[PDB]
Amino acid sequence: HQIRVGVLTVSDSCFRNLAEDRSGINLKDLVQDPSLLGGTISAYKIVPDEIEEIKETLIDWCDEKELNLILTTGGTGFAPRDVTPEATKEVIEREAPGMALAMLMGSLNVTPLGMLSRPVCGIRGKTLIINLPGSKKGSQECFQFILPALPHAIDLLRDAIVKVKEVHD
Amino acid sequence: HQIRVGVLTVSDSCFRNLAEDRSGINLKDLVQDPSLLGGTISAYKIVPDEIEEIKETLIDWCDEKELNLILTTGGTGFAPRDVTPEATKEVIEREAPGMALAMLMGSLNVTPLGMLSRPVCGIRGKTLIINLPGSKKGSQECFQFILPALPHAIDLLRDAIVKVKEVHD
Amino acid sequence: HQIRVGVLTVSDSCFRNLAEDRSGINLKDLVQDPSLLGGTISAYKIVPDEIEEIKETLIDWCDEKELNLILTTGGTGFAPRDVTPEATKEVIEREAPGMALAMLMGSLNVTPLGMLSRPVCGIRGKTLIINLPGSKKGSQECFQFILPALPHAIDLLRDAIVKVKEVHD
Repeated sequence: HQIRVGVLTVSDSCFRNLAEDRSGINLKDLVQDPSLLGGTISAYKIVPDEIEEIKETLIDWCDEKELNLILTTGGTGFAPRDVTPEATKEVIEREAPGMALAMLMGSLNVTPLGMLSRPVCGIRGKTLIINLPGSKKGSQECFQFILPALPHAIDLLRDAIVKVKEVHD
Repeated sequence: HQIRVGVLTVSDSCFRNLAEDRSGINLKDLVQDPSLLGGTISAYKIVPDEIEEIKETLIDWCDEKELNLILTTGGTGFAPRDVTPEATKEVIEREAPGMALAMLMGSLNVTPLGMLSRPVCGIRGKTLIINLPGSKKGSQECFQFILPALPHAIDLLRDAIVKVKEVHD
Repeated sequence: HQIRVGVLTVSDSCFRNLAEDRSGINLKDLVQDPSLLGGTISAYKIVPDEIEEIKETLIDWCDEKELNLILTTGGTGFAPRDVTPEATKEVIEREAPGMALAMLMGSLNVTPLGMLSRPVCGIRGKTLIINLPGSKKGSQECFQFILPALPHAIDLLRDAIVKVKEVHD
């Protein structure tokens, strides 16, 4: 009963080494902390703002690595290339509106610019996928908004099956 | 101008008689109460957690029975088989985000585990479909969150048409 | 860096001249006010509650007129013909859940009948589309709920591309 987590950084800037990935490095620090989630980093990667490459990575981590949780950081704003939510929508099987709601209310409680965030939260197989903002402060804060329900959420999904495996079987 | 309501219990446990359907029996008691909705139970059924059987029942109650309201209870959590929201999404014509929002905020106001609920609310023909949690306390509480707008909501849908009937006509 | 706005009134009543379009005329007054958004009205039109005519108008204003913002007023309730949200869903490329959430919470803060509103907010090319209620008071109030994030939202979309133009190019 260990928690295998994947952190996926979506950003043309970090991908082209124009900037340091402080958000993703910090999330990896937050996910492994015993006082928080106490999980283990089982995957990490920086991809550009391309829906097809985000979708492929997500499917791989869910169907092949069978991670329990994937936190994506970046690509959830209004800027033209921000398509993380759209890629997430094409890969999830079941939507988790309550988690997206939790993070959005928390944000709008902080600033009206909170309505410029477009996160999607969903489930695929035994994996929960959470769209976090690209900034270090925001992804850390949003992660805290949902952290209380993550342990129970993950445990509920532990015995789910990877569809492509059932359909073939 | 009577309110014909259907209560649909989705749960492998109750379907296999492993447990008593306290939530669905209680909702039928809440829906018929004159101080609450004062409706009439026009349909009731216990089905398993199978998206196809939920979808078929829903379509039948809307297109053939033309119920004014359908309250489903169960199958809206994170457990692998909980697919009530997904079945509901495949049958509704128009979504009612405000009602799902109302119930979710009410839940998160009670507990952070409220973000583990994934209800969908929508409209098909003259029928409003509400996804309620499987527990007796939760489905009763969520029902109360929306009850104030149900009378007006139902009246607005009374003169809607059953599409399969217009398309054939 | 000017803000070219379109106001689209959806309503069989106004279309058949059965009623004055106070909501749309007033929104045009709110959008052009220097103390508010200070934009310019670049398009305006009254259409009936027909999903196909709403979709066509929306696509035209986004792909051909390349407006920065479109505020639709009307057709977001439970009445059988209210299909503005459905037409909006068929034309947006990216959804903006936070804005719809902002307006809904603001409404439910005013009245429980706020859960009878079904607005959708989304992005297509460099255009943001906001579904506002048909009443003058509501569309004015909802507009105020989101106004704080509109300037930043619009600026972020200024350099987006009109897909049909890239795909052909």
